[PDB]
Amino acid sequence: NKILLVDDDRELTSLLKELLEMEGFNVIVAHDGEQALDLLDDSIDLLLLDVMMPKKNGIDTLKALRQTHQTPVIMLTARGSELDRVLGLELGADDYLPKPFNDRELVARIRAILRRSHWSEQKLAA
Ligand SMILES: [Mg+2]
Repeated sequence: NKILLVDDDRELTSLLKELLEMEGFNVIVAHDGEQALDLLDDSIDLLLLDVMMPKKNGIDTLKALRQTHQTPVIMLTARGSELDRVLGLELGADDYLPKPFNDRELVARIRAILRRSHWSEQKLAA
């Protein structure tokens, strides 16, 4: 499974890339919304997307990517109010996990959405 990490915090993306690779995932990193849209293609199984970023924020990235891709999206951001969470989900995100986050919960939420993608793939092939 291929994950596209989108966050301007280079310290967080390096830490998360290492954590997720250790959990068996293939991770590619984007540091803004424009780079994310450049790297988003059919090979991506899931996006981890931040909100507050320079050039193009996560909400605008989500709106743009949803015009062409149905790729699973988990918002992963310091914008964790109940409002922020509802907004993200309604704009097209599958899940919303505020920062600070628990490593194990992040990995389990990634695995839960990719398990649903696998169920859909099995059904589609049949
Ligand atoms: Mg942030």
